[PDB]
Amino acid sequence: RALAFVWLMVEGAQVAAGGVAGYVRNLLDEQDALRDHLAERGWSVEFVLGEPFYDPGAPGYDEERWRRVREHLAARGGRAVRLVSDSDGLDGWGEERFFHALSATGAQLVLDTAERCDAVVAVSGTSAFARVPGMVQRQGGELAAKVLHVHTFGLATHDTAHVPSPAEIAADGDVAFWTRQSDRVSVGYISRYTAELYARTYAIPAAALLPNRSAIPRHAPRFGVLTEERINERIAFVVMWGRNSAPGLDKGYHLLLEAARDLPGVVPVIATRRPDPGLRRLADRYAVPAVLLDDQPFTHLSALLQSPRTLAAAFLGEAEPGAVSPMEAMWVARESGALVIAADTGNLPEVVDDGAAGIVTRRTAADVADAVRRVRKLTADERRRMRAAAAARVRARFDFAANVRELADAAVDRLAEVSKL
Amino acid sequence: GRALAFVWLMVEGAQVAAGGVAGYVRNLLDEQDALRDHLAERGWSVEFVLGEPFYDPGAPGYDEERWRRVREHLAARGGRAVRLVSDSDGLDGWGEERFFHALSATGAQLVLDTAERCDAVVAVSGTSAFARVPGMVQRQGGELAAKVLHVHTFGLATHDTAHVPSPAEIAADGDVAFWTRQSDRVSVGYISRYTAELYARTYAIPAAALLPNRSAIPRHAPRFGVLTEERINERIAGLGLPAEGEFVVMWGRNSAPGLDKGYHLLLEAARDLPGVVPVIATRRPDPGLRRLADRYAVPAVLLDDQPFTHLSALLQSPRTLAAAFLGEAEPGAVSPMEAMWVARESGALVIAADTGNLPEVVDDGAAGIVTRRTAADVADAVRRVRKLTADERRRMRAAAAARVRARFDFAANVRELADAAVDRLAEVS
Amino acid sequence: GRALAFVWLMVEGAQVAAGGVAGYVRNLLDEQDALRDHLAERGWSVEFVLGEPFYDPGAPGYDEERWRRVREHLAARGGRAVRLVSDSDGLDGWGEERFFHALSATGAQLVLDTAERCDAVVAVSGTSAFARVPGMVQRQGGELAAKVLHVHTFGLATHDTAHVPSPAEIAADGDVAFWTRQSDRVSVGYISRYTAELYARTYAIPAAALLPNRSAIPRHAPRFGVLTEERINERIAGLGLPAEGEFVVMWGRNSAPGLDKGYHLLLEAARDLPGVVPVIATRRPDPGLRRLADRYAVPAVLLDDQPFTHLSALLQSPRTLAAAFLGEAEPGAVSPMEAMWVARESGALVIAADTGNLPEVVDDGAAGIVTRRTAADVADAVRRVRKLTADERRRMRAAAAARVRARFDFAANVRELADAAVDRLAEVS
Amino acid sequence: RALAFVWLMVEGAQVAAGGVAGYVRNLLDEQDALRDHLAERGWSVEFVLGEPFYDPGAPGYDEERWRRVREHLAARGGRAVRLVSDSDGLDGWGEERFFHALSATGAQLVLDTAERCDAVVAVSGTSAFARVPGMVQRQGGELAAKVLHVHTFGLATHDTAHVPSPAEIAADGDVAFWTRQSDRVSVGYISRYTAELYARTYAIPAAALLPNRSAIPRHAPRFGVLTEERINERIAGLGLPAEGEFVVMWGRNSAPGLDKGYHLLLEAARDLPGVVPVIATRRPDPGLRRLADRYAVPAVLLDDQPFTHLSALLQSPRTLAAAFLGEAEPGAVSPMEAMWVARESGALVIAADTGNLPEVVDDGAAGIVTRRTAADVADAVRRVRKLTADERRRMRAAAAARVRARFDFAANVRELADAAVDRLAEVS
Repeated sequence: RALAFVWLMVEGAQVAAGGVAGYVRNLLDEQDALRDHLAERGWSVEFVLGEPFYDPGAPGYDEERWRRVREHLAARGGRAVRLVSDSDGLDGWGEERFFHALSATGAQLVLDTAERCDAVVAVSGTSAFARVPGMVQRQGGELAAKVLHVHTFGLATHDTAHVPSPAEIAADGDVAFWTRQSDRVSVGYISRYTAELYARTYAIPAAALLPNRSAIPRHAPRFGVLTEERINERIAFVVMWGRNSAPGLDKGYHLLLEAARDLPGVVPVIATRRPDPGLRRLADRYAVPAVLLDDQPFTHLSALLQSPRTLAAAFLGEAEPGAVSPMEAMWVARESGALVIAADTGNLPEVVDDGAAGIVTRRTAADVADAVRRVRKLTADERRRMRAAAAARVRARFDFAANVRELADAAVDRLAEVSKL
Repeated sequence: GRALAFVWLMVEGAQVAAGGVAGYVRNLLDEQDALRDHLAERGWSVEFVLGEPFYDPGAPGYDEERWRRVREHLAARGGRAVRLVSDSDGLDGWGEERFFHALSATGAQLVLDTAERCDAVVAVSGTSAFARVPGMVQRQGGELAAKVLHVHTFGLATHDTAHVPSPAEIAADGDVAFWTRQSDRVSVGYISRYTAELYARTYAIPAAALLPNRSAIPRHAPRFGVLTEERINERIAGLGLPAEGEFVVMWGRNSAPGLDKGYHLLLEAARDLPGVVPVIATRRPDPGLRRLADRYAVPAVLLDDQPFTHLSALLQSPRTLAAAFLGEAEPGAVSPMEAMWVARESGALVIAADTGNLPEVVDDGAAGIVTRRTAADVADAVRRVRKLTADERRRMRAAAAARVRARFDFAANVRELADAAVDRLAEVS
Repeated sequence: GRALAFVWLMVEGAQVAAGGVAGYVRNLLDEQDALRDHLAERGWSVEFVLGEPFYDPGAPGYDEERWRRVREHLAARGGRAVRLVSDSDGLDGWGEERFFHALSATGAQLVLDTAERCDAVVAVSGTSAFARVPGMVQRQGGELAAKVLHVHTFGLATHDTAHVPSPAEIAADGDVAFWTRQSDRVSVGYISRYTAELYARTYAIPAAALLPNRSAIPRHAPRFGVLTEERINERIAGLGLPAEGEFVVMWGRNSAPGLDKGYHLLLEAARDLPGVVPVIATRRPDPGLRRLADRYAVPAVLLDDQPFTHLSALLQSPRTLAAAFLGEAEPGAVSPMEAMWVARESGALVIAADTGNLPEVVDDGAAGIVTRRTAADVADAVRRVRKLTADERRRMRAAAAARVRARFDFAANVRELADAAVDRLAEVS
Repeated sequence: RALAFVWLMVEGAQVAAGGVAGYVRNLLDEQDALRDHLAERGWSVEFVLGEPFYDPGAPGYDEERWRRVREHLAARGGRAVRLVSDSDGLDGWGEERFFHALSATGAQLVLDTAERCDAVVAVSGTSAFARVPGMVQRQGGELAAKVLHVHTFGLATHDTAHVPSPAEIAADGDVAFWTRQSDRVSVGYISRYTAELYARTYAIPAAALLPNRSAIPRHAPRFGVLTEERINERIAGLGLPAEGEFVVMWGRNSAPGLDKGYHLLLEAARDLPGVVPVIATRRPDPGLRRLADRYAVPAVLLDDQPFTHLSALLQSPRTLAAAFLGEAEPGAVSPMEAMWVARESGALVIAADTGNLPEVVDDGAAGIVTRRTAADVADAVRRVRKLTADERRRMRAAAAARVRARFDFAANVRELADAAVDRLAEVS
């Protein structure tokens, strides 16, 4: 019969600025593999992508990317659909009004897809789409009976100092209600840490939990090993990169600088999205010999992570729910360069297999300095074995092609189950 | 490149039929093929999209078969009906902030999706439920929004009534008023002369954003047929009408807080109109009206919940002197139109209070009698109808019927709406 | 630094009285003097502040004299009652997003205002309409918020009823559940053992964030007195009871969309229990119940708006076999507590459904009969009540009465709440 | 009998970063005068101030100011009241959630005031309090019958490129509905431009429009005339070039809906040899440095400047003009300050042809009017240069006299008080 995956994503066609856009990019590259696979399972599969209307002045807007995505989905009998979100199309976030309108039009896209298909898997991400499952199932009648909802990419929790907004709380509480309330509403967890935390925090029954695990397209050309000549060409000791730290987002860059004051000969190399004055000031109050980069391309980070002059890559975010960054370092450094240092918070311990594939550290400056020592204290033969455990774990646990096929199969299998009853 | 779409955003009319908006939709679909031939003559290939909120099957007025005929009628002509998410349980076609915001959001979605696949869209949105659609489309739809003309109709929250609208209604209606002044693509569709003037004055709606969606009746509908005296007498025989007397007929909803329909004015005024017997058919039975009738010793016939087949009979009867319309401010009553049209060969002349759209209906005295809203004045208007000779009576009746043909024919007023919408689309381009 | 305030945010119970929440406020104010005394020994001078939404004088349950009494009762003791803006017409006592949000904000305002002139505040908020208060106060109130313990009581949206709560309900209760897990100063006030379990399972409310506010009755109220046989027979002679037949009594609100009070299971089950005469007393007359009763050919006294002095007499009469409580999922019904307590000398034994707090009330079978919610088992349970030995039935009557003394005394349970909160207040320092 | 003025203000006590906070400040300093005045009219007056809760991190927080305002009020039998706005307290703005909560608590404060008073004038400000009048008048019964609402400081209009948010459109439409509906709801216009625009745009009847016209407290020490010595020493630290004539602009930074026009001056200066822009924004502005650099214009770019230094700049004979080039300021008092402090020496005013600015400069008699383009602003700087010394002296004099005649805060808040008291009487 005719199966549709309806992907409700806050960015990733018109705009591409973060994780969600990356996931959409990876997800499209896998579409054909997914369609072949599901074909042999008895389903002809359509991909529908819903993204809120952006206007062309928005950060990360790109008419040609939107064009490419639209034409990619059309050529395989699917569609990209821009969604009304009661806003001015400048940011992919908002408060109650944005969330409520975007959820309503996302729900409409789900139910319109349900009218010309026999089954729909509705994958919605983030608080902006959190009300789509409740809105579809309360009001959609028999059309809603053709739909399974997988809600993914976040639920408001209490594992950060920063208190989320009334809009996030209410939207995420609503989908949690509907996850407990309806057989057709599942949560897609992106990490072992969110599976456990959401089941704990929101009392989600385990049969309403489905995997949508963070992973990477490891056979992408951007992940290839580089010769030292290519390495030195591009970079003309301890690496961190990501977005700039902020209110509700504490990427622990300051923790490396502090800890670097008492680490002899270790140089932080920090590649943040936009240039950082407070990190330049924090690196001066200790006169630490840091290296503060901005908007660095992954071509360069990969070289920097692969250098034999690079000792570790550190990941110190307060509570990353499903960071792919440490998976990336583990995978590009599969032959040479960094071993990963991960904080004991978020999904980071899972990524480094709790010490077998990287160094787990507490989130203090003292423990982080001791962490850099602990990886330095490692023999040549142990750096070999840890490096190979890291690559094998990415290969077995955090492969994008396999984890999204798991998501498909679990979703399809769950659709059959509820249609049985 | 001549793919035109009319997107009708309506709170009922396919799944559910319980009021004026539903009759508008049913009448609109009867005119669809005629409208398609007409707009074709102007070079446009027209499609109809109907959007209506999701209803639960157990809701008042649900009919699954009607929903199916509507949807097959649209589909047979390259159109579609689309049920809209309204963030509600689907048991009532109204609501507050949540209902309005979601329905306007998904109504705005269906306008833009239609914009994506057609060269031009007229988005006819109705009532406060849909009042934020024009703004939501025009604020955020970029280029697809440049293919849309908005015609928002069926009301704006006003002040000439004891009824104070809900916060949700005020805000939605204020928002669309804002957008008619903000945007060349946002028109208000006025239903009468009285609301065109009221909306320009109340909401500073610019003149260029006022567009005709003038209320009207499907003249040719069977229910508007002329009856023979034989058939009239059959139908009225079981209504309890005295052997003698001249009838002044009144019908509608019961007068309630916020809605004063003026039945008490006809009973007061009857105390000094010997030979006249009020005939009043409300929706539910009225103790206060029969109590008030007894106080004044006036022999009013009070009826409970009548088919229009019967009102038609009463109105055409040579025994009926007048049909009175004495409400406080109807923006677009069609009941007077209905009386003027069924009495086109015999029966009532219309008495109209000087409020709302009633003066326009009776052409300010030429197609009917205008009265101030006092018991004495109503009495004087009944006397003025009695004093009319059979010739003045016949000429008024001719004018009234002719006025319905020329001003309140549904077929031509909806074609008026389309032509103005298209002319206005060409003008913003 | 001894000035302590209890701020009671209640949707009714002063301007309007109509349901459980109103009864709670009545019982709470009669206990005020005893709580002041008790809390004095713990080193607290106690002030009672009551916030209730503004009600229009035309609202159901509106009593201008009760509002005055509540206002003076509180003023007499250094407290005050406060009418709170709710952004509504003042007529429902309930609503959707706008009513909840506005009431919560002004409820939150009154808490912080009270915090400013006192040293510590216990904010006792009830129902979804005030569920946003704790978060609103704790997120913005700065150091004033650090003087407050929140005890949110009287409901959380759950999944144990066929009717699905409104988005507004889901959202506001989701919000207080987040603040309960988030903040040390936000507890949920459970009204029954059934909700304590449900709320900690469904919402993952920690155990340290659960305070008792257990439903109860004020046992020493004059209405609850034991009646001589004379007064019993006199009061029931004006009710139309069959001269023969054992009675199975039910009373409460009419069953509505949302609230299934299972009067119909008793009717369908009585078709297999001869000699049994159901007596049902609803808020308003129930024509549907009569239709069902006749359809089953079953002889049921059906009553409405009965004064409790008469339900009590019906319940104590030795003609009454059982009182039945078959609600779908009442979280904190006190009606079975009233039956167990009035019938302490004679009359009914309780038949309780196995849902909601009813099993707790009847000690899971030691103090009444537990039944599945089907006609077959309801009839099985009426049979079990009559198939009880003389001794089994006096044991159960004694156990029912004592259970009310031990676990459903209002004076004790409101002191349990006050003590739990002053303790918890101390712990948060 | 007992009259209460309830001022519902989004800032002014805990925070002070903008126009509303300047008004509260002027209002408190005039408190004793206003009540001596209203006592002359038979009214005992108390002031009540309602401001949303802010937390100490918010931009512009000062715990000492909150105690000053709070205690000054209480010493006079009044009270300041912090208000729940369902927000984090970090910003005096927001969307529907913030407006709805702050209006609801705003309304509560009015009704609680009306309960202990015979009459209340509820002066609400900006969209955040726009729903207050409708909440009190719908749900307050007889307490509402003691209230006259004057809603002031803005209504969503169509005179900016940027479209006001749905939240603003809905809040302001609601108060406009109630202005037309209810006898007890007035809109308080702050300028001739807004009296006319709001009446035409919202069909506000004239009997529902009340004066709250923008003005400055002329006699406050901060407007004192400075000596050249005191001017010179105050500006020595601002980094001014030893050569050049300054054209001064100050205010908050341009933002998405807030076109302050600083860039027009930088554009213009590419064709004004000898002119140095001096632009003092609230926070440092790298966008303007990029603009000055892109245009090769030697602008002096300041931030967080105290008024003492702004005044000196303005009084300095090295200053040719102070420019005010906002897209559509409804009621900016910035140009009135410049006209008032330059009353013996210094700048003349250049005003855009939009918003209240032509009113401020008397349509060209008290300052120079320019269209809002680079070429027109450049031309306007040349026209100030080309004035004779006698013409410059008479236009400085005309400017100072205009402030005294039309923008005296003590007179204009008395105008508000008197009109509101008169309107209270007429409603009975």
